[PDB]
Amino acid sequence: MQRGIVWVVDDDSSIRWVLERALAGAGLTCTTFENGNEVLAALASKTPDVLLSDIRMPGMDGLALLKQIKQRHPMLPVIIMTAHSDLDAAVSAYQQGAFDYLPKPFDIDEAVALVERAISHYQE
Repeated sequence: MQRGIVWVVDDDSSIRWVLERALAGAGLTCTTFENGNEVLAALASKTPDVLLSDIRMPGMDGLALLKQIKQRHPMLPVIIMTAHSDLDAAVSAYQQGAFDYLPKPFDIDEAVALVERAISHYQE
């Protein structure tokens, strides 16, 4: 079947576009929102393939809506970039989680695709 649906969360408008642009050549459904909140506001029902989150943001902090993302849709495969101040929202990974840390560098399809397989790999 191939194809996938990655709903990642960036920081502000014009950021979700940039990605989806490099994600168009691949031909995937890389939906990106501005805030981790609004993100689960659209997935309120349940993520499609895998959720993701960057480590950038305005000022200090680093997306405090991470623990939110999970609280909504089940713990389906996800992926949070490295980050320097996210370690807090990440700590909730080893504790019954389904996503590790993504370091650099990584291509757009290299990332998206990679997940596409995970999502349908360990289902035992």
